[PDB]
Amino acid sequence: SSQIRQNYSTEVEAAVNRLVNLYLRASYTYLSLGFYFDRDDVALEGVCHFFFELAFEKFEGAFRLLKMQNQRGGRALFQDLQKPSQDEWGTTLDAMKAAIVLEKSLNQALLDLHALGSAQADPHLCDFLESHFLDEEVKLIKKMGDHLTNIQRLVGSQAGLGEYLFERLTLKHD
Amino acid sequence: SSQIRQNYSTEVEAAVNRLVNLYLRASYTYLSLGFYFDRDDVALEGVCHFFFELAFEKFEGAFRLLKMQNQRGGRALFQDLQKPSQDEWGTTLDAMKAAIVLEKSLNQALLDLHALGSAQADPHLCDFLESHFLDEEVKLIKKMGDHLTNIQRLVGSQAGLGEYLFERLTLKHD
Amino acid sequence: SSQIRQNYSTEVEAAVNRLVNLYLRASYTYLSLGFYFDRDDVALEGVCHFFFELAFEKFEGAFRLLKMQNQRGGRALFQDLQKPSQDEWGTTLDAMKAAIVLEKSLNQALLDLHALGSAQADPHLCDFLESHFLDEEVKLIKKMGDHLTNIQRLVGSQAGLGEYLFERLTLKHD
Amino acid sequence: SSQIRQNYSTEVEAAVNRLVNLYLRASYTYLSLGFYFDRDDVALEGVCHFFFELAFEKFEGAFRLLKMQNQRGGRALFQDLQKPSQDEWGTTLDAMKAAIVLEKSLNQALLDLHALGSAQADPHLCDFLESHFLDEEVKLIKKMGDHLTNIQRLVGSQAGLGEYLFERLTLKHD
Amino acid sequence: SSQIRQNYSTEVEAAVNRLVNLYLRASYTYLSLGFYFDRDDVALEGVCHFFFELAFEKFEGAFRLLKMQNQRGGRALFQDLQKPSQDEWGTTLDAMKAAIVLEKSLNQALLDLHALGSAQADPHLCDFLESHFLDEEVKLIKKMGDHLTNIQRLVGSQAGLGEYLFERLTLKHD
Amino acid sequence: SSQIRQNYSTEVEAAVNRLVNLYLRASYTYLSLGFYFDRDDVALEGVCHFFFELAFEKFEGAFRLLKMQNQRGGRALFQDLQKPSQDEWGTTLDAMKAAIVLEKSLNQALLDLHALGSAQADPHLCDFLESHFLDEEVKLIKKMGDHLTNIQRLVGSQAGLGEYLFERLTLKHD
Ligand SMILES: [Cl-]
Ligand SMILES: [Cl-]
Ligand SMILES: [Cl-]
Ligand SMILES: [Cl-]
Ligand SMILES: [Cl-]
Ligand SMILES: [Cl-]
Repeated sequence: SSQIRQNYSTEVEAAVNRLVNLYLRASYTYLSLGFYFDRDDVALEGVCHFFFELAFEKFEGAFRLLKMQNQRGGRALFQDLQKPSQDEWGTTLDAMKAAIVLEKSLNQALLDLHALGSAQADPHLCDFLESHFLDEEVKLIKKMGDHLTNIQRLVGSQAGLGEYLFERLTLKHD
Repeated sequence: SSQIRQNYSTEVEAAVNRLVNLYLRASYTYLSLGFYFDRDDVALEGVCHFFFELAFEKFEGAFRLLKMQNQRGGRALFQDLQKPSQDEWGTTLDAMKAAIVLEKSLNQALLDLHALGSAQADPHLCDFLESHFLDEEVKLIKKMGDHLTNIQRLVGSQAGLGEYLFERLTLKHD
Repeated sequence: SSQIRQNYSTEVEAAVNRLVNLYLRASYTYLSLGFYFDRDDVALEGVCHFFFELAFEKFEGAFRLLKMQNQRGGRALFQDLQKPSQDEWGTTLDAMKAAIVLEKSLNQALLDLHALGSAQADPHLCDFLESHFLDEEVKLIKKMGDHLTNIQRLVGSQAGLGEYLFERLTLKHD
Repeated sequence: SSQIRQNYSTEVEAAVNRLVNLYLRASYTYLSLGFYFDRDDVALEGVCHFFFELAFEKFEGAFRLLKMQNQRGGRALFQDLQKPSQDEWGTTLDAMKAAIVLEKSLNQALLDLHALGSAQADPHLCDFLESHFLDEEVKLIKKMGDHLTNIQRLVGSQAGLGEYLFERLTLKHD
Repeated sequence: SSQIRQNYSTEVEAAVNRLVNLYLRASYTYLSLGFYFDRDDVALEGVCHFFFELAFEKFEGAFRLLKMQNQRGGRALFQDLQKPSQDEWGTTLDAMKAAIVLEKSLNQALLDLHALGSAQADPHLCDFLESHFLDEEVKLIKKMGDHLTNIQRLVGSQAGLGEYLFERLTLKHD
Repeated sequence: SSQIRQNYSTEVEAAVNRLVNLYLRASYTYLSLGFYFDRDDVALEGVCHFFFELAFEKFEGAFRLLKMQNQRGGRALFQDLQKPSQDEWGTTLDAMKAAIVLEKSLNQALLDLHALGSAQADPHLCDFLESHFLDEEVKLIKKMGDHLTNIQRLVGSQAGLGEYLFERLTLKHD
């Protein structure tokens, strides 16, 4: 079959294709989050830009997985992409809670693939995830946790005021 | 009569002169809004500057219509300009609600003139409006809608605080 | 009432609002003059540009009066703006004669307001007019008088030739 | 037949080829006008340069139509090009009157093609004409009308003097 | 309901959401085409880069439609995204034939939406498509047709040689 | 009659007008060749650009002849321009064979005019042709002969391959 494939299990090849679908799903979810915060009746520019940056970051992760699939001699297989879980995303707090749930699901999928690679004695796969995915995910989840705490402290008795101030003074706008 | 006029109906010529009056009326309304927010007992610099920019934008639209009237060989005719609807404009929220009502009236006048041009098979007129007016109006109304939503979220129990913060952190001052 | 108003009579406040209307009327008159000289059957670019510059200058005078009204703690009040006295403005000579009549009417209104300020012992008002209006008006009327004399000397037996040459060789075009 | 053609009627394809012939005819007419004003017994450099620029502008319009024909998958077909209507073009006034007649004939051909495209529900064709032809034609006809008025005012009793002055002081020489 | 929506039908709003799904489907198809040509057993870098550029171009079209949806006050609604029609894309000729079929399907969807906008007297929608989509699509389909002709002429008796040469000497690499 | 004409025969004047028609015919032929190679079903960019450059070169020759006609005091007379000999131009080899036939016809017309000028003892005419036409024509015909030989050597058993390679590796594109 493949002229280059070496030490690359069918189990890892399949799991990489599944992980691509999870990252593209996440990218699509962040595209929906971004456009919700762009609505004229939501209108939180910094929140919109935060989620569009994450849509691009998740697409880049999918792209890197697909490049690696070909580098190892596996076959990229694309499946249908389910639409995001919601059409409307509530407050910035609701959205950032949904985002951290989504990132922890990606992080668990990364850890599960690392464990499969470990079991299959596939050190290139394990290094690839460690070098391009695990720390990026830990750093993003820490950032989201920091944002959740600041959003929560700003709710008070004046939720609209707090949501405005967080978008203006923490998030980047423009 | 005219050495240059071609495919330019008397109906469109008249409607263009009426639209100039509507844009000059709008410009005058925004000059009044700007000077109200400059009062020492109102004193919202970013709101003042927002409305002065719109006074200049509406004057530029009138100027472009008048230039086009002459380019087509119609006769610019000026009528009396009514004063604005109010002498005092209330809160930033009141003013931005009046502004969006005014812009939707200009937008409907643009759409009505486009429909007349369509009926008269006047593609230069229809292109002129599409290229210099329709999208500028859609973008401005979207901006005003974004501002209305942010102003509304800041009212809370503390209207003065919200009105200050919106002027400081969204509007341009510096 | 006003937290800042000091030595600012109701008579001056009202007269300033009237003077704003006169300057905006003058600006509108110069916008009409400019577009008449832009017609394809008139086509005197330097004359068109001369009058558009004066439309902007008169608007700036209105703007400065309105800023001063607020600086003194008076209330800017806008009234309807009458359309210009003519729809068609004849020759460059006819137009420049109408312009000098209009400027002498503005100059008399300035002198009348200065005399009211003098009577009311309002030195800020009298200084404001002296510093931003009286000499600008004297200089403009002198310029118009210079232009009238040159236009008149060029009529001769060959009015079209003279009107072309004045526009080409005295007025600014591109 | 064509691998790219989509929504492109045979009626529009044929009309585009006819319009190319009209623009090339116009270009040839302006080449003849330019060389007439270059004669040592006519010798009006600014008039010569005005018409050579229009010869190049009309050729560019033909070129853009031909490029569009291929972009849509139609077949460019060239026909014989008739010589211009005159061998000698009289005065600058005669020439500019012939030019405005020629431009209004091109403008009507543009409007007729736009109406055909409209009837055929061909929005690419209608946009192409609006974006590259209709406003360029309106602006050129306005310019020619401005020039006709200035040429006419300079005839007076001294036609040679006026024709010299217009060439020297309005037209570009280098 | 919407504070900004004006002249924006539910029919157009729905059709825009469907068109977004078609553009995202097309983007996903081009991502699959790109990674197929990146395989070590296909290895045509210029073909890979051609299709990745188109994946980004189709995503940008989806993004612009979604921005416009919000500008008009409609609600962006995302649906499931079907996977591409093939897992393996054959030769460069097979792939470029599939690409032109896909682009003509997008072009027909654009023309159908333009016709709906026309019927609904929605000139902003019709201008938006003309200005950002119709000519981009005509130009891309012309490019693909040019490439199909060059690929076809290179097949000869030596298909591998021709496929190499086209990738090396026409497409951008590295 | 002419104030400048000296040593300029009616025979040369007429022959110059005929030669202008031949150069404009040649320019039109090259415009048709260029647009044929721009077709999506021909698609040879370097061949398209080669022939468009020659269309411009032939127009420049016509322009120089017309300038010279006026410099000598002859009268430029334009005649109808026949359409090119073909609507479709076959292969690059067919087109380059037609081009060399066309250039040798122009070269013979140049040599015939030089011989007339010689017979009429018109050294300015003979120098003009030698300095701006004869060597340009010899150099172009040599270039076309070089191209014909390279095109012919590339036909082999694989005409499509050869036609691609010649366009890619000899002609200017991208
Ligand atoms: Cl789902
Ligand atoms: Cl009123
Ligand atoms: Cl009145
Ligand atoms: Cl004829
Ligand atoms: Cl499917
Ligand atoms: Cl023929």
